[PDB]
Amino acid sequence: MLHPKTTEIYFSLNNGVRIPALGLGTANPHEKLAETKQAVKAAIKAGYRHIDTAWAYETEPFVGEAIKELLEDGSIKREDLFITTKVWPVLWDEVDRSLNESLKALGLEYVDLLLQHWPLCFEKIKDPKGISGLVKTPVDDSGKTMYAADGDYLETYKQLEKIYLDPNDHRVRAIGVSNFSIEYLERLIKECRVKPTVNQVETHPHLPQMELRKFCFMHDILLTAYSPLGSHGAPNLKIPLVKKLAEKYNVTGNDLLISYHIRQGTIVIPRSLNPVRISSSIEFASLTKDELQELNDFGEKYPVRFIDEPFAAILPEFTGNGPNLDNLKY
Amino acid sequence: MLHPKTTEIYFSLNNGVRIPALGLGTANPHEKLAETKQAVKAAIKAGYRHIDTAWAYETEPFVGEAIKELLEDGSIKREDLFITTKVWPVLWDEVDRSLNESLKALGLEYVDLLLQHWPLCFEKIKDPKGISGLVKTPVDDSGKTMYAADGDYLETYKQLEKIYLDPNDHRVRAIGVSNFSIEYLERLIKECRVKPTVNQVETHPHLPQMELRKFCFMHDILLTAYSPLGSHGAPNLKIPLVKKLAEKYNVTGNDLLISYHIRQGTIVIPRSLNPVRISSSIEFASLTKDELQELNDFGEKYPVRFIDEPFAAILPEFTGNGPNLDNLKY
Repeated sequence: MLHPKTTEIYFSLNNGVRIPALGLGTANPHEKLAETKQAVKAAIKAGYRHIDTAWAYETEPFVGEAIKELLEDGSIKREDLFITTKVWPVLWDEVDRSLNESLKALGLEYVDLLLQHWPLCFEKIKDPKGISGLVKTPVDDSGKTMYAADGDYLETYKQLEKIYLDPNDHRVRAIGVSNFSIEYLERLIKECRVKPTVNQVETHPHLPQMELRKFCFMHDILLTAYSPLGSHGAPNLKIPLVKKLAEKYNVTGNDLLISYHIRQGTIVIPRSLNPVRISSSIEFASLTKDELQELNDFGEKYPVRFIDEPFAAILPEFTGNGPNLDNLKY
Repeated sequence: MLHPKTTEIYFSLNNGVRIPALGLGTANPHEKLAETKQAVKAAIKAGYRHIDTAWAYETEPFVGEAIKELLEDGSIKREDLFITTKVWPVLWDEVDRSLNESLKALGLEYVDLLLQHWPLCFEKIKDPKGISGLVKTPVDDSGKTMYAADGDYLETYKQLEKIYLDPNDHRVRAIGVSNFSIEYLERLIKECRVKPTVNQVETHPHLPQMELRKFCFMHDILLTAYSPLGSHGAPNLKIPLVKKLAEKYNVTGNDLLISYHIRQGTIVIPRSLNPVRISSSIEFASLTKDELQELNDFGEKYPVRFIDEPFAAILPEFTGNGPNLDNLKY
């Protein structure tokens, strides 16, 4: 009965646009793609006004289907919602195409936020059995990732810029990036005019990303936290400090890991397909400065990056070797 | 450094419309009417997206002038703002006129919320020197308030409904009431079709209004707290428990008195003309269930209603005799 609910908190982007601090993640497994629809419906019914998706997820049509029904029955209006999608590295140089395909899949006229998914460029390998006739993450027979020979990752954002700045184009309300390092953002700020509204990265008490947080705050860029539970197994719920503070604030570990970000001014997009936990996990734990420092200390002592797939290896921040299991044995 | 700011919290009215939990009050003293303009401008630039005013205040023109300048220089868009105004008992049976007069004074095409200011009806006494050619709060030669003899207070709300329900009238987005008791709300619910989105009343640690809170929650009516500091001399700032919790949560007394309401899901509209205080007092104290009960218990043991003018005496809830100063001895 106490407020705010995390669904009731809105942050301001650097272009003056408000974004709900809590959003639903939709990077669901291939066997569960169609379950996205009921999750989005459940989320919005419980008060979510933010849905995060992507061209690469193959969940856009199910996001679109859920929205269509809530529009039709008068549960929601388009302008009430904040919809994010992303351009995958395979279309690094075909942003316009990526956006139109995303909008068609979503059955929408515009998205609120469009991101560069990775600072990466992939080769375009034909495959009828892929996404839009292309291999999502191409490898050779070795099998190592096939990066585009002529690829410049900033070309994606430059094309994002051009759509955002075109006074005759109303397909986006904001642009941003995902998985960018300080170093890459510096190049972007140096070479580009539009300041990304967000940098969507993995962050949570096992990966506080302190230096990135400080940098982004200094440059008017909001972080969006993905995999806040630690992806598969939700290992972050097992952190003793997380359990302790959840008990103290009379909330679930889920609420605590959400609140960890919102408290620090960070947008958070937990992924779930469970309608019950989606509807229930909306409580706020307003953690003290000392509690945040305790949580952040833990992360620096036991760093774990759960999302670190082979394709990300060329990035100085990513190893490509997945998580370090040695730091989970605390 | 920490979030949410109180400017970042949005509640949902029963018609789906979102209202910012924090609003600027504009019932400013007659000597200081013009100072409202800089206060509104300061508020909006600081992050406020909710301005509360009334036909009766004579501050509408200054609210409108502040808004116009912010619209014109691109600081804000109309749809970003939530604007509330109110119908005074002198126009209890002329809601259309009141609304049009407010809209003219504000320089706006619509208000987000239109309230019945009091469950009262005043006689119309001509005075070219008064507001809209009328005495605001008429007293007879004997000095007593001149109520409309044929007056039914609920007629005001019924006129509000008509404007609200009219598919071809876009002057309002929501309606509600102010200074209503449980009993008056019960008659409203029995006789009318539209559930008031809010009931705006004086409430704070000295006047917790526990029973009204429970009723309104059950019937999906949001409370809006006015005079949260306790009017003249801001006496609530001096409550030992308020200073105590303020220090605990690293916030000012002002912030704590705002947070008291927002934590309980109550909209709050502190009135201020101090631009530096308006800008800085946006911090949130996420009070526990125990600390709120401490504050609410204080109000039950030390009840003080600060807003209680002679004109409200005929209402069972009001005495007309102002604050009980004997409950200020602490």
